[PDB]
Amino acid sequence: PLCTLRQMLGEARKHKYGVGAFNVNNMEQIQGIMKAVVQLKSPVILQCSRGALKYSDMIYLKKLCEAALEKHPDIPICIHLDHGDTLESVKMAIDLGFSSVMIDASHHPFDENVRITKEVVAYAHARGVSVEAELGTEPQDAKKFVELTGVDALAVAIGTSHGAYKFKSELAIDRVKTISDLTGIPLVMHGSSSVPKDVKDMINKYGGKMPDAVGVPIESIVHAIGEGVCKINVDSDSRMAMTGAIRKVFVEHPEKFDPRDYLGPGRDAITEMLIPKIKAFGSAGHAGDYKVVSLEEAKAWY
Amino acid sequence: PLCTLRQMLGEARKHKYGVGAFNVNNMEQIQGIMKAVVQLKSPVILQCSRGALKYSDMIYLKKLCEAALEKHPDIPICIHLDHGDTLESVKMAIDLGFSSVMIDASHHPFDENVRITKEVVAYAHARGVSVEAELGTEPQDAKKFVELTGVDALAVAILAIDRVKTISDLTGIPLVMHGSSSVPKDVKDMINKYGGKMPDAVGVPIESIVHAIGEGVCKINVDSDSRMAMTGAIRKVFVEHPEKFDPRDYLGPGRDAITEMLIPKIKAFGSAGHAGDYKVVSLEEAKAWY
Ligand SMILES: [Zn+2]
Ligand SMILES: [Zn+2]
Repeated sequence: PLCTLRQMLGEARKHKYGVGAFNVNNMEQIQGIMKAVVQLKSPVILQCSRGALKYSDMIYLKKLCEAALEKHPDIPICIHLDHGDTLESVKMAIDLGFSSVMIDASHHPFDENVRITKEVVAYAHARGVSVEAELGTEPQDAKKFVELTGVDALAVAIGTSHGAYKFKSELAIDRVKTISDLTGIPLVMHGSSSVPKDVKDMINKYGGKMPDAVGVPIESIVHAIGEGVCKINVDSDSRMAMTGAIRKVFVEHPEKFDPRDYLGPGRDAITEMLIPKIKAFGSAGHAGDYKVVSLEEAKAWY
Repeated sequence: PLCTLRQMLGEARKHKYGVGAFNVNNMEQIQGIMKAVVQLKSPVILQCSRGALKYSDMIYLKKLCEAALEKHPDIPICIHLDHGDTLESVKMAIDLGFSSVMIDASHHPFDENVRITKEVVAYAHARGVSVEAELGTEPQDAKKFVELTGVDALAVAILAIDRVKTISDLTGIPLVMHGSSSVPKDVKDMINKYGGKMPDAVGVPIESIVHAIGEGVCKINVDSDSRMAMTGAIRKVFVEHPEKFDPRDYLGPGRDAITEMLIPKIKAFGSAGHAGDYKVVSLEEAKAWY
């Protein structure tokens, strides 16, 4: 069923493992992800960025998600607005039957970022919906941030960053623990694609051009994980992996044109790449640790 | 509103036009189709092959199809099972809230086709659901088959374009053209150029289809034309932008490719602007018909 981030991350913090979070933008993706988490009996977070919602004129994406909830009802699935900007986006995501929200004001100075966040929190928790925010990275800063806002989780900064191009060639775990300890809440790692090496070579050898493309290498995420980090945001890898396959299939048989003939594989790679990843995140088997609290019951907490 | 195929076509036939029937598999494909029909105030048939439903595990299609219905209220949309075969395939798609179903048993001898269809028609109609069958052809057989089965539409073997009036008139019902693809110089050439390699592929001229529609083809099954157009744009982006790697960045232009290849087709079919023509009767109310 549809699950709160307080909880799914709750059981993550407690049990020293982390849940992978995936930006979805269409069906073949929601499907790739799902096939993986199900195979490894794993909880899952499905992320829809504000670009994903528009890409899919909102409704298709809500609907695709409800298919997953209903196809795999014993698998804790959380649906999560990624990088919220305003409060009205969140009204939007909440309206969509979403059950977690991120409000990203980390580009404002502390007090502004604090205020935006608090306004989102006030709305969401009123509905039982959880809230993730971002800072920076001073441990106290965190402690203030959280105490002053009451969010269910923190995006911390240890020098990852969005996209395929993170470091010129091929991180602070030391900060993740204190932050974890002095805050008592789960932390979150945005920017945690790996550009796995198979993903990359395949895109590159099949007409594509990203001869650079570093990532966070998994060992760093494993390490981070046990030192508090509970939610791991993964986007690029997914994009990359679908694209390699499509390109592969376009070269190896240019007579095919039914998109199903490359999207179907662009899907199965997503799922393959995902599987070791998830596995090292150490969330497998955990899918059925819990009675999943609904949103109305999630209201009690607050 | 979710619409029965009997009605949509009833109007198609009576007012002398066709409704394009469009195969769906995934999100971007439905957005393509929708934007066109909306942009042309056309009724639409969403088609769901049995392949299709398998690729989308049933439940993603049920639900994208459902998003069309709530995003575009004032559009008469009919959800049709394609190229069905078993009674159980209908029984199922009926319960994905489908509104119309084809039972294609036109491989079996004429008598067994009759039995198999009669099987579906008792099912479909009990629920209001509409039913399309297939023969192939020769006009006389077309008459009796309908007489003996009582389907709401009948696909045919036909380019041959004089049977269509005869068959239309002896049966008095909505006919249907399958495998109705044009393979326009441009979607093919867009492909071959950017690295593809299907060169010939034997098109079917839109002019022929228009002429058929006046003879009483009210439903125009299009698949491969839609498929091509997408694989058109994706190859383009792959060449012009080797670096680009986000699905949205090439999956986006495919969707448009679909939209901008349907628009003439629809126009030619003549459902442009008939979308507000009538009050849509619903699966419940429509039991009454039978
Ligand atoms: Zn982020
Ligand atoms: Zn047929």
